[PDB]
Amino acid sequence: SATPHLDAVEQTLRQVSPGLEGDVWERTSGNKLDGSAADPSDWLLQTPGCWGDDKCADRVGTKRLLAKMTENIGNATRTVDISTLAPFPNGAFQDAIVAGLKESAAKGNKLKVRILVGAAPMNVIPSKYRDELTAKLGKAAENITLNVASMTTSKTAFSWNHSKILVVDGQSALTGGINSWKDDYLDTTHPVSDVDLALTGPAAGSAGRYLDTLWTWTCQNKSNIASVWFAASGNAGCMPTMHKDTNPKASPATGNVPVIAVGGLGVGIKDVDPKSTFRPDLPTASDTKCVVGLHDNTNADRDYDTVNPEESALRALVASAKGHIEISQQDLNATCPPLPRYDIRLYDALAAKMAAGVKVRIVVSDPANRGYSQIKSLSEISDTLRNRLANITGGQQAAKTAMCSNLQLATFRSSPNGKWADGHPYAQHHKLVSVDSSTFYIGSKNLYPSWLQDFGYIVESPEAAKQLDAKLLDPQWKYSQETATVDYARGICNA
Repeated sequence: SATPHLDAVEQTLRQVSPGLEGDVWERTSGNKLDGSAADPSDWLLQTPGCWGDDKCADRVGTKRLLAKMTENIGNATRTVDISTLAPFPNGAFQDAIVAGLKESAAKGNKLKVRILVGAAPMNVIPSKYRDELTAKLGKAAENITLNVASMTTSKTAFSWNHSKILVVDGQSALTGGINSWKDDYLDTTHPVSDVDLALTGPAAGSAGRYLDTLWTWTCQNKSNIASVWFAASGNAGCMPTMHKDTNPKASPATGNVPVIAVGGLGVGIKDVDPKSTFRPDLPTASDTKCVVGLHDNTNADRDYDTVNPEESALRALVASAKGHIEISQQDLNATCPPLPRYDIRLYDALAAKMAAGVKVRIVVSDPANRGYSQIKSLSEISDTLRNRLANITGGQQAAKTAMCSNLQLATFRSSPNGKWADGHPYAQHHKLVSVDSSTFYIGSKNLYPSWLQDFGYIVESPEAAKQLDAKLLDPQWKYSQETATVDYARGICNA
C-alpha cells in the first residue's frame, strides 16, 4: 500500500468502534494540508515558533496561528464551528474570531456559529461570552445565529470537552492542543509551546460530524444545569446538527492527502458502541493504579475503549512504526488519584517496539512546571518502560539494555538556555506523535490517562512528515537533547 500506517490503524478502529465510523472516527482521501504558497510547511501551526531565542522575540508561529484563524473564519459562507476547553477564547484569539466574523458579514454572508467549551461542574459564563461577542461584532451580529455552551458529561470521571477544533463551512479545519488562553500562550515572556494543524477537504467534514455528536448530546441536556449552560442569540434554539443540516455530506476534495479523523466520547455521553464485538486481552499486571478503589477506564474497561477509539488509534499508530517514533507531550503519566498513572497498553507497545530495535523518542514538559507537568522526574517514564520491557526481554538487565539502545527521553527546551530568559521553565502542551517520517497525529488527545472528549487527525504523507521534522521535531531535539536521561544516539544511559 501507499498507506501502510493508516491501513493498520483503520483495521483496528473498525474492530474497536464500528458503530462510530463516520461520526467519531473516519478515514478520508482527497485532503490538503493548508499552507501558504510562500512557506508551504505553515499548515503546521506551531506556537510560539521562536526557536533558538530565549527571549522569544520573533514569534513567527504565533503570528501565523492568529492570521490563519482569522483568514479561515473570514472565508466562511455558512458555518463556523468551534470547540475548546474553558475559559472561552480571550485576548488576540477572541480578536481573531471577531475579525473573521466581521469579514464574513462584510462579504454578505449569513452564518450559523457554535462555540462549545468543556468546563468543570448559577453560571453566567456562556451568556456573558455571547453578549461580549455580540457587542464586539456590532452590526455584524445581525446575520449570525449564535450558540454558546459550557458542558460537563461526568462529574465523577472528570469528563468534559477537551477538543480544540475550528471548522469553517465543513471545508477547513484547524485542530490540535492549543487552548485559546491569552495569558498562557500570548501575553507572556514564557509562552507555552504547542501545535495545531490546518487542513481542508473531506476530513474537515469528519470534524463537523464529531461536533454534531457533541452538540446532539449538549442540546439534549440543555435544561440540565448540572451538565450544560447554554446561551443563544435572539430567539434561536440549540443546533444539534448544524453541520449535517448546513454543509454537504460530500465535502469537496482539495488535495491528495489521506487522513484518519479520530475522537473520543469520554464518559457520560454514550456508555458503549453496541455494534462492537471487540474483546481485547487485558495487559499483564502493572503498578499504574495507585489506589485499589479507583475505577480505571484506560486499562480495565472494555466498553470505554469502544466509545473512545482515539486511545486505541494512538496505540495502533505506535504499533505501525517500522523505524522510529517521536512523541511530544506535556506528560506520558497522569496524577493518581484520581486517574491511573499510565496507559499500560501504550507503554507495552513502546516496549515491544524497542525490543525489536525500533527507536523511540519521548519529550515531555520540564517537571519544574508542576499545571504543565504531572511527574517529578523522567525516571517515572523510564522505570515504567524498563518494567514493561522486562516482561518481554527476559528480565531487568536485558530490559535496561534494550531501553538504553533504543530510547531518547528528555524534557523540552526551545533555545540553548535551560529555562526562558525570564526565569520561568519551558512549558509544552503538544499532543504529537510521528512515525517513520511518514505518518503523524496532531490533536487534543494526551497520551497520559484522560477520560475527556478529544479529537485529532492522523495524516499519512511523507512530504508533510518531513516538513514536521524540519520545522518542529528537529529543532525540538536540537535544544532538548541536553536534558536527556537516555539517548541511544549518544550512549547516554542514566536511569
